[PDB]
Amino acid sequence: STPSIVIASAARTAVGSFNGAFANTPAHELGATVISAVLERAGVAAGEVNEVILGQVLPAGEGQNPARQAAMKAGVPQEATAWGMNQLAGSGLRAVALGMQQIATGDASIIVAGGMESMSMAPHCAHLRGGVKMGDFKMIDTMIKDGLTDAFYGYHMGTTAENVAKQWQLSRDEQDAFAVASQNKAEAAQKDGRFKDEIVPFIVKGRKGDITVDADEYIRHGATLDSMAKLRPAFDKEGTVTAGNASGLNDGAAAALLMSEAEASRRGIQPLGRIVSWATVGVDPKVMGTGPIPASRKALERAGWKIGDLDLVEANEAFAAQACAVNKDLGWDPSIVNVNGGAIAIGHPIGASGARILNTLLFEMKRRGARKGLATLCIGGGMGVAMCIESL
Amino acid sequence: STPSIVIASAARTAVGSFNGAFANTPAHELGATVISAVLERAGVAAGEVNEVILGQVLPAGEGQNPARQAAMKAGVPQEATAWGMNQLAGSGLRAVALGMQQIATGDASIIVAGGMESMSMAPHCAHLRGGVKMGDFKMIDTMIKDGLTDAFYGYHMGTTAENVAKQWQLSRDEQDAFAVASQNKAEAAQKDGRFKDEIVPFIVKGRKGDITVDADEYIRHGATLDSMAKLRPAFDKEGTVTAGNASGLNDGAAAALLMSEAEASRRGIQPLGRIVSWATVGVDPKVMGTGPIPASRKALERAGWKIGDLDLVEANEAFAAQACAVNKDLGWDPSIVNVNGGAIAIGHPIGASGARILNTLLFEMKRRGARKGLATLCIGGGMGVAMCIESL
Amino acid sequence: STPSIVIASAARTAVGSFNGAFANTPAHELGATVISAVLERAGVAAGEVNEVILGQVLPAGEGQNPARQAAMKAGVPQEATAWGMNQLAGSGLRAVALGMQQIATGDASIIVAGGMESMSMAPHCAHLRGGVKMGDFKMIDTMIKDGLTDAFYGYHMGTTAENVAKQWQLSRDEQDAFAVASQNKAEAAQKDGRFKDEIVPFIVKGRKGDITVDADEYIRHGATLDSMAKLRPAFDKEGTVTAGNASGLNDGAAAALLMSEAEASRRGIQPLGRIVSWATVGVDPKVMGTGPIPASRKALERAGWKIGDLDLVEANEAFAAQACAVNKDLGWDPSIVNVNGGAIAIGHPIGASGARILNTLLFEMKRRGARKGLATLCIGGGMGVAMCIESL
Amino acid sequence: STPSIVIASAARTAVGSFNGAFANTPAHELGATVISAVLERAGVAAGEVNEVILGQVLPAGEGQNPARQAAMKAGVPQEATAWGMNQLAGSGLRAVALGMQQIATGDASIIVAGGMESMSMAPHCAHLRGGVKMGDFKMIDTMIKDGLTDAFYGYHMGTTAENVAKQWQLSRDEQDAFAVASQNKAEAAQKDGRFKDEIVPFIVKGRKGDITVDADEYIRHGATLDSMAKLRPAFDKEGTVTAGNASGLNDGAAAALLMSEAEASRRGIQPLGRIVSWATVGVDPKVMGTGPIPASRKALERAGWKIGDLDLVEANEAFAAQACAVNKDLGWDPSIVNVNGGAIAIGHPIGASGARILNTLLFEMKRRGARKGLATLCIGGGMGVAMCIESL
Repeated sequence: STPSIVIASAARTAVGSFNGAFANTPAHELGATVISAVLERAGVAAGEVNEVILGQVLPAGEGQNPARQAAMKAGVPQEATAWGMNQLAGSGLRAVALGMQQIATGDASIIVAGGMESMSMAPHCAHLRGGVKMGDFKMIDTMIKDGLTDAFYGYHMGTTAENVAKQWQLSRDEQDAFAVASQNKAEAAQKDGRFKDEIVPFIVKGRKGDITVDADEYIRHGATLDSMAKLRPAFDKEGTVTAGNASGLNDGAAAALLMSEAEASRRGIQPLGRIVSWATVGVDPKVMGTGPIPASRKALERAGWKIGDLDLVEANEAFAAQACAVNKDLGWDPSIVNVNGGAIAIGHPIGASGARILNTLLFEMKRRGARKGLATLCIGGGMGVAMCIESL
Repeated sequence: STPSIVIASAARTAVGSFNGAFANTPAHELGATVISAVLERAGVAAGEVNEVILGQVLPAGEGQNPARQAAMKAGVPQEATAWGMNQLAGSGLRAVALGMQQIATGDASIIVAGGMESMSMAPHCAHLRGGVKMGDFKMIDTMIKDGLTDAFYGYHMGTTAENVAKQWQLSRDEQDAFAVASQNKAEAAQKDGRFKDEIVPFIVKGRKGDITVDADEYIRHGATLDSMAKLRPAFDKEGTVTAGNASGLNDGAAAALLMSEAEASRRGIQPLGRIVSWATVGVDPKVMGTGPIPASRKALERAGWKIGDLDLVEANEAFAAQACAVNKDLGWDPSIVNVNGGAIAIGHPIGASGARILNTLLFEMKRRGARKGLATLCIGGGMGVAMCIESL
Repeated sequence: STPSIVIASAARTAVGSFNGAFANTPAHELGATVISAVLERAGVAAGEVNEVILGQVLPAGEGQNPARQAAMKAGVPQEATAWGMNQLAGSGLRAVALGMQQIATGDASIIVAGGMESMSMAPHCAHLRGGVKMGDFKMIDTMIKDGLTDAFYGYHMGTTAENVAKQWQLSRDEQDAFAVASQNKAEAAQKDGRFKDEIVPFIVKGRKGDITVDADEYIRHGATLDSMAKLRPAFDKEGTVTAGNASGLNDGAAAALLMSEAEASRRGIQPLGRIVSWATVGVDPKVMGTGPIPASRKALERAGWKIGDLDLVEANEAFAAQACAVNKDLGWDPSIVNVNGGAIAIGHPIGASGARILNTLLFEMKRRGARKGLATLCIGGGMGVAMCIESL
Repeated sequence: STPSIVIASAARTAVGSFNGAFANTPAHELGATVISAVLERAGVAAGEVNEVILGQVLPAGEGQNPARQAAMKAGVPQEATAWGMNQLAGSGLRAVALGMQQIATGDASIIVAGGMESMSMAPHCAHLRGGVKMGDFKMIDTMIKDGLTDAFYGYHMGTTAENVAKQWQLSRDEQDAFAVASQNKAEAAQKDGRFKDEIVPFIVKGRKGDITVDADEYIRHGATLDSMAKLRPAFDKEGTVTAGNASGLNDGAAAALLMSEAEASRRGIQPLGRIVSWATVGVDPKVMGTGPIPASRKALERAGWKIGDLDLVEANEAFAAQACAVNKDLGWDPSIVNVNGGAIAIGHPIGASGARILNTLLFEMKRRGARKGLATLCIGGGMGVAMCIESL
């Protein structure tokens, strides 16, 4: 009689480009559309929700507890609760596991969990309370400081990617091929309509017109190898990691509605999947992109699955270098990984990404009739997170 | 059979005044000292820790995931994990409940949970990406915007307190009396040595000398009713809420180390208590200070306890108005509530407070041999969280 | 033996739109281009310049005495001197008068004088030395604060324009019909090449391509009365002044090479004119747009001239309201006023505008063979300035 | 015959220390007390003033034309005119020459001229119209950027003083000797009452106290060669210039009232002095402190004087190295130079400094009965200004 929790429904916004479609859209407005969507898609009313849990790395200047803001905007009643959390890129996936645990421990029946992020709306800051008697001082980009810079070594996440490139002897040609493939896979899936089911359209309100956004705008159409080859290294001058083989700076939100297996049955819901297991593990910050290796092995151990039992995998592509290292070590068939493309093409709204790649996994598992899936991401500061999903 | 999680050990720093002892100390440095302390106090080595979970409302400018920063500084190995979370004032207590759930679901054996906050070090900010083509703009105090302003009604938490004062007909004289009592209780507890056990001293590293902080600096000695009566209302010009009958802006951290009851017995630890129940519930943001009412009632229901069964209560004092409302409604003997004073005297380091009052409750239950306790806080945006503890 | 000073040569950059052509070009660079221009137009070498005087209203963040930076870039030797001044919109024509005085008093042989302005490059500022212990503070737009806001009445210069409109009972249709006439006059002069002689090209240095600017970008092509009548009142919500019948925010520079009449004759220079008189006078800041009325009448009195003796006038069109009032009062033939259009069309780079209109007058006076001319402008704070010029 | 222009009256505020006495006083409020005081000391009515001309280097944020703001607050009517100018530390003296020229050309009868400066009220700024798309940026100290950094070689003025000390072979013992002796002369003069006449008290409007300032606060009492010699270099790590032998950051205003000699005779005003000549010359920027050398020679040649003729001199001490070198090259008796101390002691309110020293020169010339005086300053960017005075 071990607790069994299902994902009844899921949805994500399109991922916007940096200072692009969602340039002036607070993360909680994206989150509120995603909440509304999961509820509609499951046939569950906002009144029934007990808690909303949203990963978010960059909430500065957005006001008190943006998760509660997103819940309230979506009509979740004042009697429910809401909170935010931060395990960097792991957050939007880890929030799902956190939601599962509220149900498993008997503290809630119905949870909406995911993540949301507006990198565009992240402010610049400075600690000014003591005062600057005289001289210049720095206004810090909170996106770079709080999101992308390692706190122990003082360098960008891209440098950890270089470290991984060096350790696994990953050529600039291998990384570029990977990146072009991600773009081409993503472009094909977009064109074929494979992101329609997962995406809920977002209405960006405007004085001189509302704009509906329902397409992933960061995916480059007709990306060429030559384009990638011409780029300068972004983080080391004799490096291999570029703006082209790294993911970008992006905005979006994504979520899942969770409840027990027996609850879904009473309601007659056909869930998108059952949460079979999850794990999170640390690694050295210097090679943080390696996190998915110990996390995915641990999740699989917990599920009682072999790597070869998986039918589909979403492994987040923060950088080609790390995505390549993860596939090499794990040895899973690359043909079942990121089948509709990855973050290099789609983008990386940090605190939402974990939920974004769960959406992609779940709606692809449904479409192809895949029985077993895994979602995993690397995490700045040296962690990984993984979740195993089975179809009902 | 139902998991049973204990609190093996706890510690807090002293609570620093705004721009006082800890004016330039990042929250994660406070956190690291508390993690070190819980480990030392339980006889558990840092290598044994699976995860650190730290509430924190105001991390802007602090760099990537200050929870991980705190853990690493404390010697928790890279293979462990760490994350932060934000349910505002509820955070440092909610983190404990969340850590108890990691154990209950079999994902972890040993958790360090609590919170940390440096309101002093919170920066000013502005979104500057799209530019400011023309016209003035605000550099926003993130402490006020993200910590203390209601996101729905646009006013400060102190206005919610006013809303509560009016609905419950709480006079200025009653609120001031409650405030002077909190000061006087805290001063007496301090002088008698009652905060020694819970406090771990913090070494503020300087250049012209190191300074050890082990006393709660915000407590006013010899606080007079006359000094309370002379202050002007701080949020409504015909109001009743003042700087004197509200808590303050403060820095500190606090934590507990958690493990199963069976694991404590194996190690021969005498735990500070067993987590018997917890709960979180929403209320209207306009009267957010009333959150402890439904949360405490729900926590008690889940424990199987009557209000009368409690021997000791820590009910956080964000404002005299709400504290007095909570006490009236619940009807618990005020002589068992906040016996060593509350936050009006001690301070309100937002994301650490829930774990700070847990520390106070635990060490006082131990001191006086009390069997059943309850800790509870109000939460901006209209929530409450409560936890029930029993002696072992 | 009265001194007699001539404008040997003159030149201006073209006028840039707010954040357009010259969006990132420092004032002194524009200034340097115009200094080189007047030197080379006169056939005078920069080593022969004694002193450069540049009006400039918004110099903040451009570093030490930008008049010295424009001089020194332009190849004026270190042994010369250089300074800036601020009589607001008066500055650029006042600087010409001040140079005339250096020559009349025996202190200099040869002056370059004019003004420069980059309203684009004006920063935002805040006083921050005390430092801000808590609370939002304002980042002040120095363009609006130091350029456009009355320091006595607190409101914009366009509010002083409403005051003049109401006094003189200037309707919305009379203001719009003057606005459209100014745009049409200017697109005609532009199309006919009448701005070629006065405009010196400016090269905007770039990474992906140098850009040559030699045409006024703020002039609207095909300006209709209907487009003008669609606009909303910009300053008073049931007012008459709009974005269409006021000038805008602009960048540019303008100067003149000044020397004694006898010096020009030595050097074979055929001067654009002789400065016959000038005057500056004050009025009420509330109706500063009336400024040109006493200053133009004082200048004419000093020249021993009657208003009917003028063949050409340049009267700056800060607002259609004040420009209509000045014309109405003085009663000069509107067919000789701003014949190539005015500032509503050309733009209003404040501290340069007085040298800008001086350029347009001198060159058209050469073109049609006019003998007698007058330039005048209003001045925030309640002043006017005027100059009379005669052809040689 | 030649126009003879006299200084009817002069007044100055005491000099304030950075963030001290006048820490939150706008410059124009200081300017207005000196304008009102020049009128009172002369017995001339404010209505009879044609124009106010004020030097000011650092007006960012202060509002439209602070010279006008000064003039209107002083009770000069709206009919008159006002403007500011910037030759950096030459401005306060240059504004006097400019007022002199207004009268010599016949465009005005009565002028108030000087300089004003609030270095304390000078803001931080950044250009943010285009926005900052990503990355950290600098908020610039306008006091440093616009007041004290060379636009050409990018270093502090205290490095151009280091350059004069390597060229003139000036030791660190020679510069300490000049700075002790300056404080001694200044402190002895202050307690002597020799500054009383020239100073006009300023009322700093508080809220819990009006405070009257009539003493130069920056002057240190009992200044020895030891605390001079115990400071480390300020601009070069192996350098000679220190906080002790540089002047400082300061606030203040100063002005003189100008009219013709014949007009002073009509008004029964016994003038402080007649202006006989002035001059401004440029020098290599790298060694700007040499300005006062060519500028005083020229002023002296225009007057038809020999250097031996001077019975008193004010040579501004911006630095000890620049001042010792001007005393070296010109060869005038050091006993008559800065006899009541100088700016190392007194302070250096940039745009007001030239008017400041003109005040001390004039009031001391009257006391001691000296006929021929000279005032001069070095200017950033490489200039000197100087004016020759003769008491009648």
